Amino acid sequence: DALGLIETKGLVACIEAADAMCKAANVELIGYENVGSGLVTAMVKGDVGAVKAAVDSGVESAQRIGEVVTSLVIARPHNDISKIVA
Amino acid sequence: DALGLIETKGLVACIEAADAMCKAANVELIGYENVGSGLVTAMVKGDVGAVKAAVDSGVESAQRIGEVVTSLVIARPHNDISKIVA
Amino acid sequence: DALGLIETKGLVACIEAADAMCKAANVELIGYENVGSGLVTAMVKGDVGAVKAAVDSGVESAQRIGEVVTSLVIARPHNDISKIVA
Amino acid sequence: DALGLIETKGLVACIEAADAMCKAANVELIGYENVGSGLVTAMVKGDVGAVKAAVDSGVESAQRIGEVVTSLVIARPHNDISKIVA
Amino acid sequence: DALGLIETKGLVACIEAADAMCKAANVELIGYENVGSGLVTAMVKGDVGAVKAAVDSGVESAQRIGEVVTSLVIARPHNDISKIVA
Amino acid sequence: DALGLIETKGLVACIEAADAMCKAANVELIGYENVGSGLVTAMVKGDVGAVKAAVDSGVESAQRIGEVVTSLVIARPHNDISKIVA
Repeated sequence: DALGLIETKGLVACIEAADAMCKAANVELIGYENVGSGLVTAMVKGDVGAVKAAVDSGVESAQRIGEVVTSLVIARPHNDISKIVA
Repeated sequence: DALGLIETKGLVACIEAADAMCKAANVELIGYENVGSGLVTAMVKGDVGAVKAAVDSGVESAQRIGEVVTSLVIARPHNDISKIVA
Repeated sequence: DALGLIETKGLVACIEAADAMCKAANVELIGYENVGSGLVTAMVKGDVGAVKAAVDSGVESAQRIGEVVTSLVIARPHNDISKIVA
Repeated sequence: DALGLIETKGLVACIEAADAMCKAANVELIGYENVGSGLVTAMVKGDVGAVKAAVDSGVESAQRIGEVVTSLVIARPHNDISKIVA
Repeated sequence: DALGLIETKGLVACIEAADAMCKAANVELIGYENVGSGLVTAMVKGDVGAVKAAVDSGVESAQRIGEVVTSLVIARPHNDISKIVA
Repeated sequence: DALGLIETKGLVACIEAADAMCKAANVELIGYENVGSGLVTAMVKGDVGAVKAAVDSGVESAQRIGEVVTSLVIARPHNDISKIVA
């Protein structure tokens, strides 16, 4: 299924992204990951409409308190991707 | 129960955030976490009034000596969140 | 076989690079790797034409949403290299 | 017992902080910790007067050769804190 | 035997350094190592003429695509060094 | 015995520091350590005159090719220190 990602400067603004994502639509939180430099990513999985909706709300609410760096929906990640994230 | 987060540049200013949080109201300290770039987060759990009060005081005193980057209260984190933090 | 690499600032823009690479031609995703400072690299392996094509498309689409820092095709990495990456 | 912390840019200036702290008064060195971005913290434990004295001297001498970012004395850390550091 | 080192911003430009080093003369690739901040180092071992030649070529080609930060040849590293790198 | 430290931006300039230290006087290389942000430290142990001499030469030669951030000789580190480094 689809993949929603919000990447932030700082963990707290990511936790908010994550929280607001899971509340806003039927997505399961996969995890987070940071790549140094303050960059932290929250990743969720769901149907594409559900994921699209989480990321919209995730970004709205994380931006409210912090910096959203990038957000993305991949409606059907190559299988190779889906292996690597989960 | 609710979740209080204070993210700082540097560990020392975080340790102060944490200390002042636990003193200021009935919250238990979950842990800290850094995501590189000097960004360190202190996280506590309690009732929402108790958590709201810790963060107010946590931020007051960490700022006294260092840089508070983000603070947040989530009164009821999606269950998925509560799994990830603890 | 050949080696395609796209290095980005931030994980999300890398995940897109990776996704678009594997879709665009017959390459298998080896992995990713970050070296701090927000720098994350996606690496794939395939025939040189297939790899060249992934990287072209990987870069097109990662840039769409984020910053592509370096991209490279090594058509035949020294064997020592191929040992290190995989 | 009390807690003394000196956070520096760079390890060497921290090692000096630490050395000068333990020489200057009756404190035991707990450890150090870095949170990326060059930020390294030296932490000691002792009575509040002993700890206050180490940090004064720790800071004097680390600054001599490097950058002291934060210093702090917590005379009685919440028990939760004392669990986290040690 | 001697030691050749090329340090880069970013992994990809390092992988090129490495590849071009091993192709250009009779050296075996020891490994790479990053120290955060985007800084990644490729290290090879060989006779001093062979190593000198790799680094010349390693630097030429890594610079072609990325940033070479430092390069070095140590014709006979103190034994202590040779222990630490390998 | 005494402690000599040279901290550099980048590993390569550190390796040179280290090499030139061990050549220049009777010191044993303890190790290196990085604290992110490109900051890498080389640490040696010897008599104070031997250590003083290494660091002088270590710094001369590392600076030749890179950036020496801090250098230090501690002629007799508090015992607590000597425990932590080794």
